[PDB]
Amino acid sequence: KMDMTLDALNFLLGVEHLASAFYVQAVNNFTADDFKAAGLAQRDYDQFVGVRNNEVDHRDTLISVIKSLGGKPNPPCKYTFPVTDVASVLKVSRTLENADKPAYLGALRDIKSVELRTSVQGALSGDSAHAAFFAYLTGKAPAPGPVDGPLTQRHIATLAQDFIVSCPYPAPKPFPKLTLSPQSGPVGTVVATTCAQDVDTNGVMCAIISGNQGTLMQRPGQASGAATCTIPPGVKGILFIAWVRGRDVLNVGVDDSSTVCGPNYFLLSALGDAV
Amino acid sequence: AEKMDMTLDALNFLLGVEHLASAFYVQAVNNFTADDFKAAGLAQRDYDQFVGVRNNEVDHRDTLISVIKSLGGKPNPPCKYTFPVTDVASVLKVSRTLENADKPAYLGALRDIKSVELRTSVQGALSGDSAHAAFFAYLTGKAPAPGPVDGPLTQRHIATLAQDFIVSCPYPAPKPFPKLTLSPQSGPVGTVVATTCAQDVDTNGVMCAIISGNQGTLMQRPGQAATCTIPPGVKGILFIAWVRGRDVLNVGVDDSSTVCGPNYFLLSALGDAV
Repeated sequence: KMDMTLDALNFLLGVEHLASAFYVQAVNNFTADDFKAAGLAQRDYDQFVGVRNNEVDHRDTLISVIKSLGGKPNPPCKYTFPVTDVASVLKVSRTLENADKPAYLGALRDIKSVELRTSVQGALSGDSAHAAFFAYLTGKAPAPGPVDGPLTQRHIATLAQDFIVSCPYPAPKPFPKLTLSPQSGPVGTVVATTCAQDVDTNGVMCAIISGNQGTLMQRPGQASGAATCTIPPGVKGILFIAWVRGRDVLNVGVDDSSTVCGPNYFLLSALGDAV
Repeated sequence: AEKMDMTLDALNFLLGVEHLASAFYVQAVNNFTADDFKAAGLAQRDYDQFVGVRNNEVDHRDTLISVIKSLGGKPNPPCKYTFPVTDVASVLKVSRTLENADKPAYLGALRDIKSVELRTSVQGALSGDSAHAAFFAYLTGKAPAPGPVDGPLTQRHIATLAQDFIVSCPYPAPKPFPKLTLSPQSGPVGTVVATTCAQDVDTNGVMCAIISGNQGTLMQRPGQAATCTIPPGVKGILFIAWVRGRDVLNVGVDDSSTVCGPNYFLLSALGDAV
């Protein structure tokens, strides 16, 4: 009980070390003036500082709680962010918040105290508001679906690996990155998938991981010879797509034992996207 | 089995919440067009997302019905509703009010859901309603993400927040407390808020409860213009209630001393329209 709870909280602290490091640097490097030149109003820059403050609060609270439970808080890792202009700041922000929600939803499975679940659920709700904000600012629907779903710790590491240079402690190990082409679109979109590493693809299936219908398994098609996966009807919200071995894992959002490459995110088109 | 009793009671409570929300958005989408939104200074994509909220809330309702039946419970039917809507400004204010109440509804209910798998599902729906609340905040000039932590309220607290939209229920729904009027109902730390209760309760022993997600409940003796002052250290959305006595330290999860309210208070935040 306590072992699993502290392990989940330290994992969450790793997630918030990464997000708070970004927002702190971004606010130090970009001004309200920079935001207005890029299409954003004063209140949008104000909210960006508010996001920074919220994420520093998430980090600090986790540190304090881990210490109060007798644990040893993970230190920050070393990070790198692919930032050029303000549009890239918004894209990085959206990417981080879109990964941190399934991080929280997965971690909450392992937290075995009612009071700690209430605190962590409360921060998840805050991160969901962040994600809606950055969606709206980048022309995406802020609320594209009814349910956000979980991913495992290693899955989150896979989403975050481009930003993490190294960690001084054994952080969750990522899977190879799965490139998706295109990375957004509506139901029926044929998505070409390529893996960053030469994994064995015998028996590899597409896992479409959706908040509202769970894991949907499909045999990959062909495009180059790249594997393809096709977005099925009925999914809503943000999707994660991964290669998995076999189909004995019924719920890949909570079970990475068969994961081979990915997941990566796919921004499903929704009512609310810019027109 | 106690765990399963508590779980079913929480889910049927959330179904009452989602019957109300889905009834609102289904009617509102039927009564407003993109042209209405455009004339009021909004965009096509804002109307599109409004339709998406309706779809999302219909999904929340239908999911709770399916799960309650799968657990052998009997789903609560809809209550009967009325919504004070005549223009775009009112339809957005009602929307924001509903989503601001439905988040602490989910947060309180999750305390009583005793299955890991059902918590994951219900938490995911809470995440969705948090996105709704952010959207309606932004459209009404409020910060979409005003704080780090959203907090819970009890079932009866949520009934209190929703009572103006509920005409009657055909089953014993949570009973509201009298409404607590707040004036002003928004502002920064230090704002002095005049509080008036809809009924003539005994105010001997009554304290102001300031309920925050990041700090819990802050108790304070009411002032005289009854008033409550927004204290330092709070972040995000607040709820203010009258409580009797000082024995309840966490009002968000304990309504045994509540005597009027809560009502919401939109604490100022970075991201408000300037």
